[PDB]
Amino acid sequence: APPSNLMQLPWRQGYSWQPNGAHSNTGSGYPYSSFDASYDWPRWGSATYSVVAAHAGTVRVLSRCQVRVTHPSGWATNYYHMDQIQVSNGQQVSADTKLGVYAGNINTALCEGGSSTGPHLHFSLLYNGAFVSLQGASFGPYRINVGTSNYDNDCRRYYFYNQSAGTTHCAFRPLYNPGLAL
Ligand SMILES: [Zn+2]
Repeated sequence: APPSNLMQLPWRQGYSWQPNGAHSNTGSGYPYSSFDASYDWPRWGSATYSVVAAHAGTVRVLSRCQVRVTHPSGWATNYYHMDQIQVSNGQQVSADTKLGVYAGNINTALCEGGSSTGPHLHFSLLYNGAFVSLQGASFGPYRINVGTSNYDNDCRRYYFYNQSAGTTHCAFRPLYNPGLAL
């Protein structure tokens, strides 16, 4: 369970994207390590927006469309469906360092295989190199509760709970990113 002050949401501070339900990296199995996010969830060929590091750590550019940020704690975040990568192998970064954009074309979006409904960021939580459950993890003030099936987005089961305001935040609503929590 990552320190509640370690991570922010993987887009620019002061801006709001729409997340979808928690799922496994593959979208099928267990654990529910990932969630997707897109400003507007549009068609291909649409405008796309900036993905930033959720935390401090080391960059690995695995391919033109995939990036990992690895903290000395072991805690790590994965970023897939990337494009226009503007960081390098071995580059140390902080939360809110622009890594690039999410892809606006399916070709780049799936450089390492898979499927996709349209432009979005697939964003995963790791520890010591393995995917781990998003259950109870904090991203800024938000604590995430994981739903009952892959991509479950029922706001009763899947939600971002703001621990500073007492507010519950649903899938497919704008989620404001205030930055790292204290
Ligand atoms: Zn995904």
